[PDB]
Amino acid sequence: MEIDKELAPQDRTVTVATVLPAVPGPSPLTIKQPFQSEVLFAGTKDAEASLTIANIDSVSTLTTFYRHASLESLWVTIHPTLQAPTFPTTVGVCWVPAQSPVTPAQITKTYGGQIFCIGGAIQTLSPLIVKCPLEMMQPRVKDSIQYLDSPKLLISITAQPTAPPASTCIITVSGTLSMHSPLITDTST
Amino acid sequence: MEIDKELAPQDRTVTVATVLPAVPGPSPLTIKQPFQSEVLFAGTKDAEASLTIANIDSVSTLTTFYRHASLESLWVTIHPTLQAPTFPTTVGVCWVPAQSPVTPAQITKTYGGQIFCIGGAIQTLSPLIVKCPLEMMQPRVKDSIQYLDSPKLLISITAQPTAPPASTCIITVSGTLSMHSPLITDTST
Amino acid sequence: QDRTVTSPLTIKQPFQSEVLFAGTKDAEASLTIANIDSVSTLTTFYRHASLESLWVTIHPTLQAPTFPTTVGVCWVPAQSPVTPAQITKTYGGQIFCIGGAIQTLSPLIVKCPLEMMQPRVKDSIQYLDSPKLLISITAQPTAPPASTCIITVSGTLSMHSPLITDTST
Amino acid sequence: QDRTVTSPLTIKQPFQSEVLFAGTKDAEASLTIANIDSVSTLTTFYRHASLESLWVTIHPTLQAPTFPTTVGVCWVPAQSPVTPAQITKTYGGQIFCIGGAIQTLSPLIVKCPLEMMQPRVKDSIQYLDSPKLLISITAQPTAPPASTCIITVSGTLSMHSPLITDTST
Amino acid sequence: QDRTVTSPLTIKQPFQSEVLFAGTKDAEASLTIANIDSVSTLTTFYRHASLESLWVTIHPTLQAPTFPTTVGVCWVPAQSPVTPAQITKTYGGQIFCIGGAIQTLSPLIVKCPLEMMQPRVKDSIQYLDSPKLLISITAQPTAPPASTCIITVSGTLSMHSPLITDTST
Amino acid sequence: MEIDKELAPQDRTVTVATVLPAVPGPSPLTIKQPFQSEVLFAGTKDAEASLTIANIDSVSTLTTFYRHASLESLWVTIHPTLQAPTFPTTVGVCWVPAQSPVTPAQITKTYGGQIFCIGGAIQTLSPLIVKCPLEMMQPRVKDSIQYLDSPKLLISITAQPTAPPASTCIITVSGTLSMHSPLITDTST
Repeated sequence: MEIDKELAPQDRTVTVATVLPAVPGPSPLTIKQPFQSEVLFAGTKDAEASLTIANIDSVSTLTTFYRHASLESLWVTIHPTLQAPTFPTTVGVCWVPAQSPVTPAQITKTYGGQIFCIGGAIQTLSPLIVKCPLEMMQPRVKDSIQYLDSPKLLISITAQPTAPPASTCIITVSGTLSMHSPLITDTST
Repeated sequence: MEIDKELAPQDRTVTVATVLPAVPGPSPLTIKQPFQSEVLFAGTKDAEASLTIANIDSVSTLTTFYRHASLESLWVTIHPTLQAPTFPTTVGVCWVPAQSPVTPAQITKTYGGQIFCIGGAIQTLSPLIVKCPLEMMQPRVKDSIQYLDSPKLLISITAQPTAPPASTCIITVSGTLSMHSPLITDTST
Repeated sequence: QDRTVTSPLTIKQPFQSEVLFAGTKDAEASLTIANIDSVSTLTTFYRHASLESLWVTIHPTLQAPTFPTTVGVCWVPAQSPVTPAQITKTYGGQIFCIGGAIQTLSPLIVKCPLEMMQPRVKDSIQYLDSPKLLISITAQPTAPPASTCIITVSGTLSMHSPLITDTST
Repeated sequence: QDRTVTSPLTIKQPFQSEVLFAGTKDAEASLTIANIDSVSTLTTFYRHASLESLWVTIHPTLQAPTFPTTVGVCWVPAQSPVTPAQITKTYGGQIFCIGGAIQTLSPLIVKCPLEMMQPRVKDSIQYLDSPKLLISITAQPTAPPASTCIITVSGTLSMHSPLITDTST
Repeated sequence: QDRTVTSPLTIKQPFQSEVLFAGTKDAEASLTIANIDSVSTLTTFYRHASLESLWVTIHPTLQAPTFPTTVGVCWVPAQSPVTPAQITKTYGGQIFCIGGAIQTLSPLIVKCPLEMMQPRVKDSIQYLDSPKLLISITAQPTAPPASTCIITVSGTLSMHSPLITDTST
Repeated sequence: MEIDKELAPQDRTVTVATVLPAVPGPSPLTIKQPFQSEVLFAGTKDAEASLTIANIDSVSTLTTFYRHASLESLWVTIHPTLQAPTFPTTVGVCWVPAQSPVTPAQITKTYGGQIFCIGGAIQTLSPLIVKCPLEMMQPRVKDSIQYLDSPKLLISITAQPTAPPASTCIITVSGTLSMHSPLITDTST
């Protein structure tokens, strides 16, 4: 009984982030909200992607009525589709604090930066999963101020020269949120 | 000796569900009924499916003679057929409360939802299994009231561009019901 | 009349309501005693109501003797697929010959197996397995002047927790 | 209705099935309730099934009054040599006059003496002394329009141990 | 059905035997159930036989409705001077109107007061106070096609101590 | 050091069988006899198979001189031949009590029912083994009476559209018997 997911863990390093602590007072309640959003749909045309988890519409939508929200768990998944087999394609993944000057074309020049060969060869199909190291990141996704070391995702796709009819893989980002403190706004809608 | 069945477990989250409390009286007789019913037969044409485990034949018929039925174990499984090798196929799966407004066309936008690449000689063919987290669903598949958190199954299937002669895999749902309190009905058939 | 096992101040209100007048024309009837006049008006001032006793009865009448009439009843959980055209196929099955001509006798009774279906006829939620009655009259081929019998439903309700409605009328 | 002495999760399913429609033509019937529709479909998903209660009933109907009809029943161990043409010769013997014309009344019942025959209607082995019913209709010399009565078999089953069959339909 | 007080392996065999077929001609019958077919054949292989239960029954039939028929029964100690022409004069007295026309219903039963007469129907000695039945049919003045009813005797025997006879047939 | 056999265990459920116990007396001696019989030789033409282990000639032949015999261990094996590689084929297996109304075309509609893709893709070659659950069956293969819940095997083969030159796999049934009590018959032969 083996698990259908496959892991390619990103190299780590000790890096604490500055974070504002709530004013002395009565602890407020708190819920947690899970989420999975689409990031990319590559395979056909060479394309890169560099998004800041802090602003994914999914997150945007959930934290809507709370003034405080942090990232419990976060991570990217690469799901090879029915094209991945016939169209091996290169994929680059790298979690970097939104406050880092790197671009997707520098994945392999950045410490964590990884390169994958989604599809083609033997065993090149189980969905990949790269857990974002909030340990190194700045998990504060919504606060009293706007932080900078917030989690940012990088992606680089090197499509086949003779492109596949359709996308070879779907790239989603998932995680769980932990938010609290109501934002006294208009709830009319 | 390894097991010919690989499982891809859906990520969960703490989510309770209320449920009609036991009516005053003495414990009642009860039975458990296992079951497996075909939900899909694809690989040949793009097609999605969104059925409520609460109403699938095997269940639909087993509960017919009781006023109450609860799911002991429940899970969906994909069996690649002899076409699976020649025709890699994308299959998406997601368990959500029958009360979730989610459509299979948006599985990858729903927390749990996952998508697999069943097929392609370049890799494994063991039956994939996605056990429905009843911890999250509303296990009461049949009762005195009409709960709505009841388990619902989402499937999405993108077939090969140049479809295979026949289906590349059979998608079935298995489980065990715990029923009791006979429902007066016509047993003629 | 069969078998098969498996703090708030409350009151008990007995009742009987005419459910069907027949014998003059073949006819099926599938009513859920959970909504019959009496019950309706009785539970009107409460939020919780359950059946203590429940049963159907057919009062043979004057015509009964001059016009034999087949009549069937069958108690069933409102959440059940059975239809009147199939009573003797059901467990609560039961058929009669009301006014088996020159017959006479008190009205036939048919205790509803409540220990076999949600007897809460009124609550905070909407139940399904509530008691539902199935009638099946098949009048004489040559219709009678009036009805050969009166089918009524009698029972007792256990209610409590006042419902803040208008008590005008 | 007579006398003469001598761990696995189970459920209880009640039932009633029309065994015979008669009154229009003399006829004998010798069925083994161990195989009647209801029972058949009910035990379908188990490997062990036994009878909790069992009895036959005759529902006099509309014609009953206009066409007296002799009808006989007799419960007997399926592994018994008796035939319908000889009911009153048997202990379970019992005869009626269904629709004794202008009669009427609920249907006649005849409890089967289960404590007198293997009530296991389904098992790992094939039993013989299982319950078998004997019917014996002798219609009016001048046939009636329709049947004078409906003979049904009602009972409760005690089952358990799922049988791995197809639950498609 | 009345009142008035005052080691060896055994088995119990139940039974029913047709004692009389009538309704077509006035007739008296005075048989001692101690010697009826069933009993006869049953006690055949024992030396000691006693009655556990015993009673007479009349199965109204098809003709019953078209031909009312007076019929009388009376259980009496075989060693008793009473005759059928005098049943209502006896304590076990009992009369009916089998096929009281347009009547119908199960067969009439008449429990024999065994705690009132030697129930040993077979023994080492010849008893006298054994159970004896008295029947008294008085058919319609205008005879019916067939018999209006069947009079049978049912009971249970308690036997023991094998009788060394031929078990060929 | 991995084992060349591969296992695909059939879903179980609690189901006891009625079984006659020997009359009070002196326990008799008992031997055990192993056995492997051919069941099917598919791959070339679509074909099904539904046999009752209780009457396999192999069993028939062994229990020949004993009036009592039960199934110690029982199971099916699918051995892909030199054709399995080039001719992926579908196989359905399901153990069901001889007293169950199911047919091989209903494998996937029966609780245990499994579907395999013998050959073609990667790792689709090690011999499969489906152990019959005597736990659920009626192990009594030869007794004082004839039982019904005896073990029965179901098989369904979906051969390649363009059939292989020869069979793609050999299907055998194996097990060990446990018998005792001599059947006083004529041993002339």
